[PDB]
Amino acid sequence: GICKSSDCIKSAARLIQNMDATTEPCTDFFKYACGGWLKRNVIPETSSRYGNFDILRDELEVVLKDVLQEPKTEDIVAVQKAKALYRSCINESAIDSRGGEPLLKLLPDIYGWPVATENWEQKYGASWTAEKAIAQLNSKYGKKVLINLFVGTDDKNSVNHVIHIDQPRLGLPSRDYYECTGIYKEACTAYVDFMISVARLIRQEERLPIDENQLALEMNKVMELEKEIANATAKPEDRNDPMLLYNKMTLAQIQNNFSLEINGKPFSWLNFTNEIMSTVNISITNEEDVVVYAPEYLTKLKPILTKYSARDLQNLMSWRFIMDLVSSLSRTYKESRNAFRKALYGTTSETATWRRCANYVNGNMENAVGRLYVEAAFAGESKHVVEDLIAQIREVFIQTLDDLTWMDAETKKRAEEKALAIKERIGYPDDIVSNDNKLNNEYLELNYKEDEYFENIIQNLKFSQSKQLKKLREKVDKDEWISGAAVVNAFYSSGRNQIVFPAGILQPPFFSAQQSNSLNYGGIGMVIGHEITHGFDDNGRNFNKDGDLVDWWTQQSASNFKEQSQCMVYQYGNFSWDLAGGQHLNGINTLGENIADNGGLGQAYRAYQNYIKKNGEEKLLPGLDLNHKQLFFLNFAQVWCGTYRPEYAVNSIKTDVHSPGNFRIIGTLQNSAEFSEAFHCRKNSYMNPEKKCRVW
Ligand SMILES: CS(=O)(=O)N[C@@H](CCCCN)C(=O)NC[C@H](CC1(C(=O)N[C@@H](Cc2ccc(O)cc2)C(=O)O)CCCC1)C(=O)O
Ligand SMILES: *[C@@H]1O[C@H](CO)[C@@H](O)[C@H](O)[C@H]1NC(C)=O
Ligand SMILES: *[C@@H]1O[C@H](CO)[C@@H](O)[C@H](O)[C@H]1NC(C)=O
Ligand SMILES: *[C@@H]1O[C@H](CO)[C@@H](O)[C@H](O)[C@H]1NC(C)=O
Ligand SMILES: *[C@@H]1O[C@H](CO)[C@@H](O)[C@H](O)[C@H]1NC(C)=O
Ligand SMILES: [Zn+2]
Repeated sequence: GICKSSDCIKSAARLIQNMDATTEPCTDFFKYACGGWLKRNVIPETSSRYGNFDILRDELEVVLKDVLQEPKTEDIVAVQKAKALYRSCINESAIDSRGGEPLLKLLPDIYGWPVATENWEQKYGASWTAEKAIAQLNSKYGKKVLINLFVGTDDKNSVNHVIHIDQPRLGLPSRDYYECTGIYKEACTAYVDFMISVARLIRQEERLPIDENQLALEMNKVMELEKEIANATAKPEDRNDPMLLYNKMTLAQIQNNFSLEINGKPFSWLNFTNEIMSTVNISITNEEDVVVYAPEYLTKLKPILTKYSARDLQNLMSWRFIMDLVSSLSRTYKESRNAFRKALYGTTSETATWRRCANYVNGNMENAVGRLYVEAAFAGESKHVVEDLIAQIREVFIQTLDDLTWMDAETKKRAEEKALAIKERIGYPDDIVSNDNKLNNEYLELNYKEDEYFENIIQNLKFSQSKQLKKLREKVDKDEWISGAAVVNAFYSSGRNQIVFPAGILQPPFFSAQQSNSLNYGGIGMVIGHEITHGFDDNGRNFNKDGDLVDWWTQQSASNFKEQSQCMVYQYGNFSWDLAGGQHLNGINTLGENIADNGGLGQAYRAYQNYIKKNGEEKLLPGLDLNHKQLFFLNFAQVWCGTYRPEYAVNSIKTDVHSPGNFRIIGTLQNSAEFSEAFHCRKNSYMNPEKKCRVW
């Protein structure tokens, strides 16, 4: 009584080859489920982490290579542009023959780079202002420095767009790096070395005298400046509550309550915002409503920038943009980034060019490329089976509301309302395949030259930013997908109350219409519950059924939610990551994701129980001394088989809101009595602690 189909056999082979049965499931289920895989594999030199997700993504890149590399006589314009963009990206010979000349032509348009200019104060400083300088990088090239001003959705009115003002990203992975001691020292050194390397190459190409001490001087003041900005930014721990983060006020209020003296001139928030919004012929007045997400950061920023000069600021300003462009120039400029890349990611080589390019074209033309990917690699049968699964999971979540003892009736009724209102996106939007006109018009304003790769990417920055700035006065399009189809992930949008499962993730081990149900539920089923539970975690719970930031919790049910979720904070916060140097995981910044991982797996299991009840046991897999309840957990754990480079473990433990894959498995299964039941785990074994956390 065993399944012997071709599809059952591949499932079993993959499961057996990846697992390590000589480990005890109740001592360490990560090694039991993934020991086989870890011993067989080594992280590629071009990868910072490697595992099931990464392999499936590199596989997806191959499909994109196949469909992008050969032009076809039947291609529509939208497709012709993507292939032309791919071909310009992979030429490399054409790119190298241009040296840095594409960058030199661009620097005059961002008020130059003082370290690589001569008499910068007389050329630009005369007609230079913080308002104009920051605005030019924001509105034309989408680079947000010092002050990140962007157009987004209104958290308290998900139909409109509003102007947000938030603290900017930093050159290094996180503010923690700017200690520049111990584990962050090498990264800080490579970063400033990276500055000087680029500054030297530009001056060399401009035939300018090179004063090595003057280079070190200016570029180290840039680091002492970004150190200050970095220390002024808010922690992620202090940005977890969207209610407290949402501070709406007019531009007049901002001028009163958040002034800035920069290079003597008083900063004008009305001149800064109009310098940006004029890029699309839009006028702004002092009565404009603005949402400030980092007011604390703006106040600490006032006495930082009074100290520095227009030159000192612009040296950091342009460096943040040049930082990203050297990779798109000749190999002399590409190489200047090596020591910095290795410090942050551990990688000794750069990803294959065709792999980089396929990803770039997919990231900028995601509907045109999604069309090519689904036509070549996606079934269509799959779309309807997943709808069925999302229906089963959504109901298990509602069903489970009644069993929850820490919520009162009125909060449960409103929790059920939001759940029923969740909008689902499966596979791909049908009109990217059927409506050729709509797709061509998405890219009509774009025109790519094949020998001019650098000019193409600049076009895409301006197009990407111009289209976002134009959204200020228009309503949120509801039909829009939050992700392309050629993506191996899934997403939830609190502003839209929308879960999405692109075609890229609807393949094994996650899902297949031909693999055992125990695997589907433990795979895509757990992912579906995970995305659903995002609408109810420490952040998504603040949004109602329409994407509006509004309290719908009773004082008691809110207080209890915090109480229940504090267990998971301490659990994961007590995990030490050997790869990150024994550092502890940040249980606060990972809470939302561990809630989703724990609720999601719970919802999937109860959906597989409900299925067995209505349908019964399916046949077991060959070569596995495991029943289907144990197969459920095995496949769920094998979704996360992976490992990190030490350099990137240090990076991700600060910047990744997810737990590392190994601790997602252990933390989640430690809180699951059903796992311990399935694997008959002793009490207080490592995988079955008597104290177990639970929110959803
Ligand atoms: C506003 S937003 O929509 O953009 N919010 C993001 C927040 C995180 C961004 C990361 N892109 C979001 O929802 N992201 C999708 C992500 C999907 C899941 C996930 O874990 N995916 C991992 C995949 C991975 C990759 C490499 C590796 O070695 C190990 C694992 C990941 O991406 O790291 C898929 C299974 C459950 C969640 C989620 O739901 O959080
Ligand atoms: C790369 O660009 C050069 C210069 O424009 C051109 O001669 C060459 O044919 C291109 N390569 C390919 C494969 O088309
Ligand atoms: C970092 O910011 C805090 C808050 O303003 C301040 O008290 C502290 O002195 C700053 N640290 C440095 C090194 O400037
Ligand atoms: C902003 O001020 C500058 C003078 O510093 C001026 O040239 C520019 O036109 C102003 N921009 C707007 C949009 O008012
Ligand atoms: C570890 O767990 C204990 C017990 O709840 C808790 O007091 C402590 O804060 C946790 N450690 C971390 C780093 O979260
Ligand atoms: Zn998540």
